[PDB]
Amino acid sequence: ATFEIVNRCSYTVWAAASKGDAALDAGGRQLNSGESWTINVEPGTNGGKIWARTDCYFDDSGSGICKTGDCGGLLRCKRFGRPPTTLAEFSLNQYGKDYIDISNIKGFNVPMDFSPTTRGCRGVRCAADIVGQCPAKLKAPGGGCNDACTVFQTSEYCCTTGKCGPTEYSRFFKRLCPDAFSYVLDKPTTVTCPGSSNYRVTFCPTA
Repeated sequence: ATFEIVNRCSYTVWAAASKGDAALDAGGRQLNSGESWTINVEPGTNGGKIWARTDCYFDDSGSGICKTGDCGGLLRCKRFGRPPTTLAEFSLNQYGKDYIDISNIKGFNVPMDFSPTTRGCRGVRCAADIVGQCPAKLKAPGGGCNDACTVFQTSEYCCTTGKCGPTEYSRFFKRLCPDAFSYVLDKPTTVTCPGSSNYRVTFCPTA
């Protein structure tokens, strides 16, 4: 599938794309306000994610640090990023279908729309002002809203026993973005799309 990644924020984002053990396409790219990056993701890819990184500082070698979503200090990500990160998640061509979602399980940093380019399925969006409303204990330094698992590292929030339920903190995200995962065992908000589908991920969507 083709993904057009578009930054409509007033600020630069450093887009990232990975399946956890490898880059997708070039893995990362600086997108100043108004810029776009079109990537190819191999058909059949499972566990792919796209996210924004904010306030990055890179040297000539593409090494440095980002305030949110840092992936081992690299411009071109090969691994997933440090929370808080709003996540566009996808597995492609699993038995003839694509499966997409947005997740707040690793927190929220940038508002996001994740939409198919086809009429065959719907998009999802999480663009509420989660950072401005973020409870003090979840606030990430300088920007973003951490998930409770990141902050507290207990089974209640991280769902490590394999059994967990909603919490005051998951509900915070869920009420602001009902169509995004708010904890690991949230009722799925995954959208099923045709296998031929391409996508657009928009940071700071408007219309």
